Amino acid sequence: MRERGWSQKKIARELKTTRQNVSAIERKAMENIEKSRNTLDFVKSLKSPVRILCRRGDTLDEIIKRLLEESNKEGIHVIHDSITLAFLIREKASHRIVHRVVKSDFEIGVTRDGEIIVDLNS
Repeated sequence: MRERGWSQKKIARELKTTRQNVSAIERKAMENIEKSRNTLDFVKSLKSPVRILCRRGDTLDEIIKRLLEESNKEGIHVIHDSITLAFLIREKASHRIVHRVVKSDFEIGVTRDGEIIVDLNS
């Protein structure tokens, strides 16, 4: 195609560096992934609830650190970006994924992956 979401955006570097036998959707995907490992799958079962707010993309970089504090808090030590989360998630949830806006305040949340919640923060 062209891009794969994390095709060298920003912190993507630190992301690609992150893959402690965890999600590593990048390595796995590129690893002729198809349907064997069952990584994101095994973690998919969890279907744990999560919630994070999105801010001006101009702060996406910083928001990433703030996001982790929200996710990594209830998630596994991961240094992914909001841009990668959408892609990484899309894999574990190609249905309802999270987006990012750079102009106004936004909010995204989920309980498993099916039903999600959105808002403009208040």
